[PDB]
Amino acid sequence: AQPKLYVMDNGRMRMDKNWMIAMHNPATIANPNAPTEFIEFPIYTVLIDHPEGKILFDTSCNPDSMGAQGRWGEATQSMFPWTASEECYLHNRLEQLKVRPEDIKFVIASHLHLDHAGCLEMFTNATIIVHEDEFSGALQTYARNQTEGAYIWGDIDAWIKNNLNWRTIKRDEDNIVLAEGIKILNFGSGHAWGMLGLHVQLPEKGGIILASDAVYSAESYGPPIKPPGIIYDSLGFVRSVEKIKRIAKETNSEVWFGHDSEQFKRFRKSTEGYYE
Amino acid sequence: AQPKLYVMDNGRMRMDKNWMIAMHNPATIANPNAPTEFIEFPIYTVLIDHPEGKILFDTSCNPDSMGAQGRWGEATQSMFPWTASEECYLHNRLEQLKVRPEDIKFVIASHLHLDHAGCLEMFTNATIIVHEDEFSGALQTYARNQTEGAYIWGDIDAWIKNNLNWRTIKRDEDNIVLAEGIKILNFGSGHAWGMLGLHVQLPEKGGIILASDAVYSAESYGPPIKPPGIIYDSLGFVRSVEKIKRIAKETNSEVWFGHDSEQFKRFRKSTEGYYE
Amino acid sequence: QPKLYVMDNGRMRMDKNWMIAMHNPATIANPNAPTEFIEFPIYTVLIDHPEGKILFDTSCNPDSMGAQGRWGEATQSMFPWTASEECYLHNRLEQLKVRPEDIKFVIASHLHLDHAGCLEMFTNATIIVHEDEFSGALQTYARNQTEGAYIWGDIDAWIKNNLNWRTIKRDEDNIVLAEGIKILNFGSGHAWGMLGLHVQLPEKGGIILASDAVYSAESYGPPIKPPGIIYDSLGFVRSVEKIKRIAKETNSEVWFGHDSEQFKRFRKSTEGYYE
Ligand SMILES: [Co+2]
Ligand SMILES: [Co+2]
Ligand SMILES: [Co+2]
Ligand SMILES: [Co+2]
Ligand SMILES: [Co+2]
Ligand SMILES: [Co+2]
Repeated sequence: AQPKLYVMDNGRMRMDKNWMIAMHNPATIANPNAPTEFIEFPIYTVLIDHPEGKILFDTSCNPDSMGAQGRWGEATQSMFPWTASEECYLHNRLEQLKVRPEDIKFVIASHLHLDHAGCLEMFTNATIIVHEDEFSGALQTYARNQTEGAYIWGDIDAWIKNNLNWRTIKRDEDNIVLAEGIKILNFGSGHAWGMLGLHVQLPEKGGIILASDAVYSAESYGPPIKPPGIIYDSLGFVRSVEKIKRIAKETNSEVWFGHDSEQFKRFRKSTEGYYE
Repeated sequence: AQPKLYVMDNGRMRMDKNWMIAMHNPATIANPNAPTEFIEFPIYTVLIDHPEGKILFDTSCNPDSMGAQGRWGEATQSMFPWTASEECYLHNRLEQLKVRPEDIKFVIASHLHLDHAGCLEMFTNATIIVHEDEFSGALQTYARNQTEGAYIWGDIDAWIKNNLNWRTIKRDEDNIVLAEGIKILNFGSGHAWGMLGLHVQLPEKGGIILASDAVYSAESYGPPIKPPGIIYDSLGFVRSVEKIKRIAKETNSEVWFGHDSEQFKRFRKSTEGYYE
Repeated sequence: QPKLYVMDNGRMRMDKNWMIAMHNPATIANPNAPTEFIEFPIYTVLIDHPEGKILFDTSCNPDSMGAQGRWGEATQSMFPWTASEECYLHNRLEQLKVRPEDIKFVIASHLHLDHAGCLEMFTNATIIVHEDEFSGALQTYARNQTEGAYIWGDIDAWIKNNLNWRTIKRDEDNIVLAEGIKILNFGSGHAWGMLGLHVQLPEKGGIILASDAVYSAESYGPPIKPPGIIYDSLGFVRSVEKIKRIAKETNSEVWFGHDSEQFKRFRKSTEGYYE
């Protein structure tokens, strides 16, 4: 048995382009009221069907995110609307691959934002792997009863109700081997409090770095590096992009970005196949 | 549950181009000794993982075909050499999809030539679907202990020893529905004594006709139609190509040829995915 | 100016080794050395200050003990809390004619069962806690841990009651809350993040509320004697040294977390207050 890697399409989000690429079109004396753009980008997840056990990188958005009775706050829904047909929901993408959520051994939470941790609550047999400081930060938003923003109260509530098995990656812990050719990369603070990536070595495809929101897009990645409009730790963000570039070169790996529309079009998706 | 169709690469064969396209390069006064060429073409099989049960179309060549102790006769090996790495063997292609031979419900033997019926002996639980006249003709070769040619004595011997569950399609029987969107096409005599094809209707991809050796290649298909060298029933061969064209037009189906190098290159193979 | 009250919130018992590590080691003459089950006070301190009332610690929740109690049964068997109704914090404050709604700041020295038990009462105050203590306690909650020093049911109630939190940052110290009231950040030691309070009273002078940064006079020494089970042993020692330094530089008295003999000497809220 050999691994197969799947890219699952979990719909699309839109938002002010400045969130993705800070100051992408600044006002000038000639164009003082420069309008921004409302860009569309993909939300996706990666399943590695590995002989040692199934590994899921990220979990997309909860199906109960949007709408008047949705878990996401109304301002959040207005600034980051998520559009997804039933087929796009992670539970349906998995069902079409005949993969039971009960058979997922590990889930890597790159971070705990609304569009990456939305379906953690499905995976009650998995070890949920997360950066310790990201876990702390998200839990504080919950304890403070925050109803708006990128950390979703109702999602966190469900994680606790469902008694998930958590494994926290310590801030000083890196290059954590989970299975043959599967290694967690600890990027630390930058985009959020604590970012994790994944390096996957496939027999045929070779090396892949799942960067998630440590690098939103090829435009972010550069050079030159272009940071996002809201950033927790700007210096850490730059260091993390530099680290990813270094690992990519040393290991001859492709870097898969968090939300790059053009790159995502190129992926073979789970409705067509997989990477071996 | 939805069907997934897989194209499995079972290696390459070479042979005189005149076998594929009769009289492709006739001698002339200026070129009286016109040399032929030794072309290479693919051997492949198709698995339809259908919710009603797995269906296999053709079975490629037996792994014990070639070599001094192989089942194929010496002269046959010299004229139709098959080259295949271990990974190309059908049992290995199926195992990499986690499909056991015992899981196959139907095998369609398009005909009983060495490169389509080579692995029937693996499928001891399946119903083996074959044209009655093709079955009769192959069995007579066996009874005559024929050691050379396209019908392999050792393969046939193994089918009998393994007591396969044959269903013969009668010469006047056509359009045999096996499962939702899976229909057997009876082309009758032409390339061989009795040729079967399959029409597959997939939700997304639409209609596919699996022609096997009723149409070797796009060059065979034309227009103009170009018949193969060595042909059992030349009138039936033409009738069958015209039947395939008619069905393809009426159902808006793509025709997948038996041995077309360029078409085969375009297929998504089982190492990369499937058609839905 | 301000009045300071010491409120008696009952008594707890536990293995002495929890308080003083290796207090009575086995020897060849005494290979099966027995320990003892010591008793100590749980208490809280109210400072009635003109700029707003400040409460240091909150004792145990009235619903802690019993078959239906919030504390886990192993926890109740190892750290049993005994308290009459009049010992409950809500009753101690009622006797002082202080409304819980009138507490401006509550200082959570840390989030252990016997200090954070009644945070949920104070839905109008700012609850002040070390950021790393808050994080740690919240992780135990998210993991649904029902035994130990961090009480799942208490935490559940802080969240359900929508308390107003102010986290003291890891590198933040000497935080003036009011004239003569300063938060002392001791950091990691006994727990993930310990806070103390320096109180300057007009007549009594300086008081340092150490809570569990220093359990007792025997802990404080010299020589310093650390507790059994300790988060950060180096930090624990550094914090005791810090307290000794501040006490000497400010001429302040150090009030320990759980010292039976010291607690007996305090003027209790039922008799009067400090000025
Ligand atoms: Co993000
Ligand atoms: Co994102
Ligand atoms: Co043939
Ligand atoms: Co053939
Ligand atoms: Co304590
Ligand atoms: Co204590």
